[PDB]
Amino acid sequence: GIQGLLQFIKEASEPIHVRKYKGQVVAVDTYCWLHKGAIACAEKLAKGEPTDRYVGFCMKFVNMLLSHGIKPILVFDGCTLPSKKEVERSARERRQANLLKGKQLLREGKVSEARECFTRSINITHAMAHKVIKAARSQGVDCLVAPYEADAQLAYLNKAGIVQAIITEDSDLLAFGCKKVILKMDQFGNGLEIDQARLGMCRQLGDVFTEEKFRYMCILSGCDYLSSLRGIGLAKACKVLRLANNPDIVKVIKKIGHYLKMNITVPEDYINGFIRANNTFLYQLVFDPIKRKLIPLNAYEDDVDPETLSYAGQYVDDSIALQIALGNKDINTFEQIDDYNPDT
DNA sequence: CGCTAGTGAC
DNA sequence: TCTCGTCACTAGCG
Ligand SMILES: [Ca+2]
Ligand SMILES: [Mn+2]
Ligand SMILES: [Mn+2]
Ligand SMILES: [Mn+2]
Ligand SMILES: [Mn+2]
Repeated sequence: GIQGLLQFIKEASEPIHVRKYKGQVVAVDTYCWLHKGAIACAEKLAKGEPTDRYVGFCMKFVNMLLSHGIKPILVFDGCTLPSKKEVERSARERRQANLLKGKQLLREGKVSEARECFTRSINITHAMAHKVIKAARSQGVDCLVAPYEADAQLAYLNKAGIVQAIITEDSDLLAFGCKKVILKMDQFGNGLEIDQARLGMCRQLGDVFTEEKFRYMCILSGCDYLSSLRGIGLAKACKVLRLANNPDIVKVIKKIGHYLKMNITVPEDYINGFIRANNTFLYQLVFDPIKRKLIPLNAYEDDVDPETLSYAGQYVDDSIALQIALGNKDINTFEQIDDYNPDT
């Protein structure tokens, strides 16, 4: 998520209701509803007890969307990006640490305070996601597991004209160049739509309303793919790009301290990190549901060597990616767990 | 004065 | 998804 991007571009925000997209197709970032659902039953989950509160929690929103004549497409995360591997394992070890410190020191030492480190160690496994997938398919709702980060898949679905809007709580979707994003949506169906075309309504934004410059801004302000520089946020980065006239972004990144009148020394690794972050936002591997193949988010431009974009995802055979997308193949063990076929 | 980053609570 | 988010504070930079 981008730090307070929603508040920054408020002028481009529009309070709507889901009824706006009646008789239309909308993709859904199911991970948000999954995470929000894994709270009211977090205890029973971490104890090792079969609970399905999060399932009904997601199906609440699903049936809510169905009640307004909308066709939802639930999208899930798949293989972890090669760049976010170490972060994943780190957060994993942190959750293991909380789980370890919340089993003996809080169950015998401070019994009255056990659900402290017992609720801060939650992980959305593929098993839970699949448990949601079954219940969703049982209602005739289409499901699609992304080959990697669901963000890029949703972005594709929106940019390909397959879906009209993207329902999420993650601010990263805006940086991917989505045309329609519905945030902060409650159980009743009231959310905030951000149309890309209306990005020009933001006076504070300046001439940073183009997809490329907006992307550069989101990356420079800090994101999952790259951490922000010290004393750098949305305003200062936006100012950097707004006061920039150079076609080449690299030189601007080098002169960032010169544009902001700040004593900032640019790290050599930060440049490459920026290049990789941008190439990840641009050419992250997604799954085409129509042509049934594994393609990047956008078409490769002239200034990019596709054989160097390993961090943005690695290619697999179309049949394998097809079995991943359907949810039939386990992400970890790479074996078939289901025999679901969309043509039968 | 504004921005950034870090703290405190639901 | 660096509580998950929200906002007031606020310290501290420039
Ligand atoms: Ca300019
Ligand atoms: Mn993120
Ligand atoms: Mn894979
Ligand atoms: Mn995501
Ligand atoms: Mn994201």
